[PDB]
Amino acid sequence: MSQSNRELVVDFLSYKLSQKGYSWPMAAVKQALREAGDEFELRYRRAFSDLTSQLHITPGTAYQSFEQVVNELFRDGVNWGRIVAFFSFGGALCVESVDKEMQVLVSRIAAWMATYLNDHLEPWIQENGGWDTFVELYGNNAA
Amino acid sequence: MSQSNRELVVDFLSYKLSQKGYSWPMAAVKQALREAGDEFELRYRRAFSDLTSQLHITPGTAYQSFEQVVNELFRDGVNWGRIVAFFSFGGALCVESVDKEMQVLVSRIAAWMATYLNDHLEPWIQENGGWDTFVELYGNNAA
Repeated sequence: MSQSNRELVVDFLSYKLSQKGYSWPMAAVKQALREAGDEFELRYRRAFSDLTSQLHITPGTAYQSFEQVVNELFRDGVNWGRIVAFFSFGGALCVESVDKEMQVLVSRIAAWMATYLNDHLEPWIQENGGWDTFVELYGNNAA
Repeated sequence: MSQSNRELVVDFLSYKLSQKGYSWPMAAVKQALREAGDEFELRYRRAFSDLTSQLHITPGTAYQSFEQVVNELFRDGVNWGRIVAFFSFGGALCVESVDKEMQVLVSRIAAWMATYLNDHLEPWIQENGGWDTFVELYGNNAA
């Protein structure tokens, strides 16, 4: 419970943050869950479209919001099938969430740079031949 | 300027978001800048410690903050060496920024799950043999 489930989730969230190339018995238990993780996500290629847009992970949402949802999963009752789901869903949320929060951060910071150029540096950049000049110098290497 | 620098940054920010394995003439110009990007970051292994802690990318900072810094780079005046820097620095900021903003999001969401277990599911999970039971069933595959 304390540091057995905590350790489970961490593993599953990692493996799932792997699979779709991004950053990041017992050990037996972990693998066994991975497989059922894939076996379920495979069977349901509904692009998990449900949340691939809905919650998307509100920038600093509330656990009560999360809990409020999952409850629906488990409404009827509880079984293992319904549990891997919880897991599979958890990752799918962690994947979007990040992938969708990373692309924006990058954007934000991308703007910041492009701007700083067109505003301060294009003047000077232009007065000196331009990017053709750069490449004339810094091209091929330093040597 | 408009869609020439914009296109430059995007490329450099991408290549730099590559290098350190994460998500994501002219074409000549892009490569030439990449190299000088590496050649500079190589020469200065100061872990770019300067910002690997300072600005770290405040959760929703202000461009005026950014601009306020870079200005210091360019204070004395302007040259190409000082420009790749601006670029190199830009990426280094984009790398931390994300890498540091991703690890947290993951955390936040990791907690949420581990909790939901110890709170709602450990009761039921325990009453049924436990994770040893899971693996008894969902182990090896479905077949």
